[PDB]
Amino acid sequence: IQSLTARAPVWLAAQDTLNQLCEQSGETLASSNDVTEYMQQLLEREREATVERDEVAAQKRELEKQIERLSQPSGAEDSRMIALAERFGGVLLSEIYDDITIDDAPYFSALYGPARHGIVVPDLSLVRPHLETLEDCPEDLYLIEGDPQSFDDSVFNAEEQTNAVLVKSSDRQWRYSRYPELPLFGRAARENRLEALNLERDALAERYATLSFDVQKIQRAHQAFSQFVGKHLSVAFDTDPEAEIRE
Amino acid sequence: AIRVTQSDRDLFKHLITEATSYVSADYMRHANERRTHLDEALALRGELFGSHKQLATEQYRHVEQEALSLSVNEGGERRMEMRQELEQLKQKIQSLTARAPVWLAAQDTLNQLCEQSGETLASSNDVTEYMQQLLEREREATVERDEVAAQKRELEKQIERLSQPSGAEDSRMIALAERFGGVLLSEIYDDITIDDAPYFSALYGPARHGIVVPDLSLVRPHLETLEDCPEDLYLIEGDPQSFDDSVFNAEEQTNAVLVKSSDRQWRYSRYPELPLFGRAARENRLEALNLERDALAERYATLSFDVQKIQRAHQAFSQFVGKHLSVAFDTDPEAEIRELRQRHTELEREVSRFEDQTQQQRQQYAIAFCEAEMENVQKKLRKLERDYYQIREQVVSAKAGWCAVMRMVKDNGVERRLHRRELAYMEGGALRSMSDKALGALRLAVADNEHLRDALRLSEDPKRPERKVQFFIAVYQHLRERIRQDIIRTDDPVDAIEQMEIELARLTEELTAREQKLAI
Repeated sequence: IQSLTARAPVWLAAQDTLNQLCEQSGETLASSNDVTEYMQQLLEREREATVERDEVAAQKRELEKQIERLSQPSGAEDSRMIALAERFGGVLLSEIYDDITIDDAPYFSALYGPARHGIVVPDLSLVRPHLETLEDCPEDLYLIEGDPQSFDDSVFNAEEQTNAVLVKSSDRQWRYSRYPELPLFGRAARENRLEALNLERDALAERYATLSFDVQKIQRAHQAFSQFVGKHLSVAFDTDPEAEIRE
Repeated sequence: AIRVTQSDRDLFKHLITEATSYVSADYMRHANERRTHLDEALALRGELFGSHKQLATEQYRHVEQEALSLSVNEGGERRMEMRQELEQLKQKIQSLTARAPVWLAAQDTLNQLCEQSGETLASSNDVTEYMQQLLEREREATVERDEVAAQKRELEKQIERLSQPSGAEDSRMIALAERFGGVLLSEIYDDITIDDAPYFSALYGPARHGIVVPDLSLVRPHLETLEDCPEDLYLIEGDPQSFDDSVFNAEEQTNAVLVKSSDRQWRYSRYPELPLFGRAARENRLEALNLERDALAERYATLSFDVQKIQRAHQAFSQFVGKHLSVAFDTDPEAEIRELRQRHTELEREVSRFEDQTQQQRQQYAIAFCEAEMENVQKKLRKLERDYYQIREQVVSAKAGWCAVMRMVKDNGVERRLHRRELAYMEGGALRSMSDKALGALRLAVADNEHLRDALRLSEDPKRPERKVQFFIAVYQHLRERIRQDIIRTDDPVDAIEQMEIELARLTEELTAREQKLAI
């Protein structure tokens, strides 16, 4: 009886913690080996939930980058283009076409092709001395000559076709552009599309929040089991002393 | 957000703890008091009844060579007492002996397992501490090997993206080059030197991917028929077999090229790397990616091996605590067995002395007061009977209140929150100490509120126990109103603590960094 009495309180404390722990989980534990196998299942759920979390994170990053490209001032390769626009006596072409309607936007975007985001500069010889200094610029910079305030349609050997445009860029060179949807120019409704993108990104943020919460829950559950075994196994799953003392 | 949640968690966690301790300790003290009352009642009842019948029987009776026996009866009993003690001592030695090889095996495998581990073990709780450290390290290792596997998947995806021949080329463009007399431009300059390749790629710009068609008469009729083609198709006129320099008014700058593309149009480009021309299969890049992939594979292999080692050590410890923990770190039983052998010897000497002494000894040797005293015991019986009567009223009256408290407590408190059954094996002094210190904390915690303050005030009369549980109920309801279920859903605050903890961890993780800072 003295031995059982000395042993009892430790076993009782251990049992309370064990009951709380297993009830906190869906599965009921019965032995040391059982607890270990539950550890392993917990690890597998960690490493699955984390993969979904990371993939959703990748989508969210892509969405923010896409939204950000359409932001300012007239959405373009804004990193250097604004400074490059003022360092010459020119104006950004996409900014000149800020006001165009949605109906002509796809046509113009097909027409100008890669040069949509070039700069208008009426001489193009004043840049020739400056040019050697351009070490910080997009890998392909486009320059056009004309009046920035009342720029005339750049002389293109253009030719309209069904839902596409043909152009002779140079002697022995032609480009053929198909009408895109939701273009660059006409940056009035392109705010409409970035509004759609904001609506899209809201859902990704919500879903990512839930997934991160789940991962944290799993991690803390593993922490709880580790703390438990650190403080608990010495008397875990042993026979009940109340019964034997009563006997 | 982290600030607000921190404040809420601190408040909940402290107030709930003090309320729970203050209430539960008193509850258990009452349980123990009732047990003591029942024990006292049964003991005094037992001896009262027994003495009563004895007194009745003694009243009925009341109304109605020598040294050989003593010397042999005592001597024989003494040796016999020691015969039984010898058997005990024998049984004690037998128990210690049955436990001896078990202990020795425990120590042996303990030393072996200790040496298998870097850290040295000295106590049971120390062993379990080391075990949880091992689990922690195992979890970290498996996380790292998973990370490396993910990066190796990324590299393998990048290499797979080098579909054909080494670095993917769009087959649709090959079909288009088949549909018009001509050849793909990159296919024409795919073999130019790597030194000049960046220069050429800068020269051609977007037109790098295009078809060399020397006629330009086949396309125009077929142009309106093209729908699957890339959105920006490029075409150039020249001999595919011996392709003359394309018309560029190209002028070479430092690490860049300038091209007068058209009237009123110049195009400026800088030198890239991985040029579309001069590919030569760019096998060197494929091999650099293979080198990186193989480095990742090797790192993954090492981490997998390490995790396997850790798991094996874990299983060893699980088995040990499954089969030797009961005897781990105990002392050597042989010393105690030796001591009991000395006791056997003295016992055998004493047995010999009594056997000899009894042998020699047996060989040479071979009412008015009772009534008066007993009537006072009868009157003692009467006094004891009224004492029993008092105790009995105490017991029944106490149960009447236990009934009510256990009726009200069934609002989930008794399940495990108030019934802190650990406390049943403690004396009342410790219970009161805990209750008093908990009350000291509560007075400060509850200082501002008035409802809770009134309830706590009412609770401190020992003669009305249900008041304390009512105070507990007030606390729980008060907390439930403050949960702010916009972000939390559990109604039980005690369970809500875990959700506040999770929120703190997640918010601290979101706080990390973005650093994509660049603007006008």
